Amino acid sequence: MEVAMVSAESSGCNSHMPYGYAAQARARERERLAHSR
Repeated sequence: MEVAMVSAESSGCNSHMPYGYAAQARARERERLAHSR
């Protein structure tokens, strides 16, 4: 089971980052822990 961590810092212009960028940091960071290749 994972810890209950809720967060939503975005209600105007906080997620101004281009779509896909918020999914490249964790996608590349997950390789350091799930390094299977």
